[PDB]
Amino acid sequence: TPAITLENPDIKYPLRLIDKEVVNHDTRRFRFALPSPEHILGLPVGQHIYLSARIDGNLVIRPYTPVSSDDDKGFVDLVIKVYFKDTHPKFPAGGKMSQYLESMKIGDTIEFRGPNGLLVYQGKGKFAIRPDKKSSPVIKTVKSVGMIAGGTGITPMLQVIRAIMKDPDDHTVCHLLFANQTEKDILLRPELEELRNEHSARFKLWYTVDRAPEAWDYSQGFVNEEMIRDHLPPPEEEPLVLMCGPPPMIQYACLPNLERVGHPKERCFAF
Ligand SMILES: Cc1cc2nc3c(=O)[nH]c(=O)nc-3n(C[C@H](O)[C@H](O)[C@H](O)COP(=O)(O)OP(=O)(O)OC[C@H]3O[C@@H](n4cnc5c(N)ncnc54)[C@H](O)[C@@H]3O)c2cc1C
Ligand SMILES: NC(=O)c1ccc[n+]([C@@H]2O[C@H](COP(=O)([O-])OP(=O)(O)OC[C@H]3O[C@@H](n4cnc5c(N)ncnc54)[C@H](O)[C@@H]3O)[C@@H](O)[C@H]2O)c1
Repeated sequence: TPAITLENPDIKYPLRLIDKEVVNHDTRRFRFALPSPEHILGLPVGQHIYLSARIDGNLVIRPYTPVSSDDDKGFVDLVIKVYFKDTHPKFPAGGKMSQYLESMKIGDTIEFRGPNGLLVYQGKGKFAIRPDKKSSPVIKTVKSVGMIAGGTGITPMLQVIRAIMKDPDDHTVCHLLFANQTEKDILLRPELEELRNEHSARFKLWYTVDRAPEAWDYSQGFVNEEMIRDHLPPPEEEPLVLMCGPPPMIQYACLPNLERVGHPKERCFAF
């Protein structure tokens, strides 16, 4: 068995940045080396890590959700949106940690800790979900999972999707509804469409964008009732519905429409 990196969630492990790849205009994949090429991160599927640093004199701690897995020896991949300064009128300073990360050079290090999170995917449709941080996991096994992601909210979904597709005996069907501001904002589109091409029986894919291009074959606007009805499994099939995105997407676009369609709160989970 491979050596684990994250052995205690309170210990800080400095990892070195070894690669960075542009995902799109504001998003990148950051690859960090584990302590040896034979190490694994130690990451139950669905959990996240925290990065921390002193930035401009203040402690800054932020969670990020690896898109890699414990099958990936020697590295961890994060997919992170950079919030640039002098860009958005409401946030002229931009984002602290994301800009710090964008400024890192290959070879620089930052401290990781984890893993954390209330959901663990245990394979073959089986989810272990704690009601909160002080309770025991409730083990819920389903035949299908609805996934509603907005922007970088794609990251926990991709962890779960990849874990499922890797196991040919995992027959769980994932239905992803992925919302972004524009077509160019769709993160990891090639990766997602390769998954669709290779696993269409287990992976259903739909997009919505705030603003649609001329020739568009998907949906437009915030997540609405029609998209949930048409692009997630019906409530009669008792799927789990996983959500991840901006808090108002969850509060105003997801929850009320899940209610309208008939997905009970018990079947729903927000990362
Ligand atoms: C459990 C969990 C897991 C997460 N995993 C991921 C992940 O895998 N990948 C990821 O990218 N994020 C993830 N996030 C978000 C992440 O933790 C940070 O909140 C994010 O990176 C911003 O932090 P910051 O320090 O750069 O910005 P902050 O300084 O804390 O805040 C800036 C905020 O103002 C807004 N803002 C600032 N500048 C702009 C701009 N130019 N345009 C638009 N809005 C702007 C944004 O809302 C931004 O969050 C996750 C959040 C949670 C709770
Ligand atoms: N809790 C987690 O595990 C986790 C993991 C990754 C990301 N996230 C969160 O996901 C968000 C990603 O932000 P982003 O900058 O990439 O998103 P974004 O601003 O680019 O918005 C993406 C989509 O979210 C929806 N949305 C945004 N504002 C909305 C509103 N007021 N009402 C209804 N829908 C709205 C839209 O469909 C939009 O296209 C962040 O808030 C981040 O913290 C959470």
